[PDB]
Amino acid sequence: KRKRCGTCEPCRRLENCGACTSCTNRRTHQICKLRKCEVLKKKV
DNA sequence: GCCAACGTTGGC
DNA sequence: GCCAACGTTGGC
Ligand SMILES: [Zn+2]
Ligand SMILES: [Zn+2]
Repeated sequence: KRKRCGTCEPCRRLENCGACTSCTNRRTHQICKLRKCEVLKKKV
């Protein structure tokens, strides 16, 4: 697993949105879509 | 042991 | 080609 960059706009966000697939569907095991690190959205 | 969330992949 | 679902790690 890679680590989030910590400094992109999504990484800086503190709150989960509550409304995306991640936030409403905890079965996904994903971070809030608005918080997903821009670096991690690119495949290795 | 809990909890958050990354990597993979099957289903579309 | 995308992404929801699952298995898994890794910080604590
Ligand atoms: Zn969200
Ligand atoms: Zn980031």
